[PDB]
Amino acid sequence: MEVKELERDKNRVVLEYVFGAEEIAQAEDKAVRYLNQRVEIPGFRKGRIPKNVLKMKLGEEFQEYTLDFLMDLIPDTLKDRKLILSPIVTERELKDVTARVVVEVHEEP
Repeated sequence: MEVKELERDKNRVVLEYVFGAEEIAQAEDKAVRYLNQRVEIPGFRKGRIPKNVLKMKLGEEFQEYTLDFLMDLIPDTLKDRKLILSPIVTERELKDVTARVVVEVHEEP
């Protein structure tokens, strides 16, 4: 986990938390755990839906749950600071793994 201070404006501080691959996987696992306590779908025993199935059914909504659990890492990083309020979330973002290759081809004239 890497936190960067974006700005300080008096006692108002903006912090950007960037989460690593391990934390993301841990958060995805909490999301599976959370969902399996609360939803039952045809074809799977109560509490036994595989992670892959949840990601497929839920699609882009699965990320929202993943981000919810990532958010839960934050308070502990601030327990050494004296703050009036709980942190206010002003932005969230998750980008799945991605890959790109650029090639050049020469068509027969």
